[PDB]
Amino acid sequence: RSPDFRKAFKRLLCF
Repeated sequence: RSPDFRKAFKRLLCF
């Protein structure tokens, strides 16, 4: 899977 990518999208969203 790609959890990290989703997290980074989550992360990116926060920024």
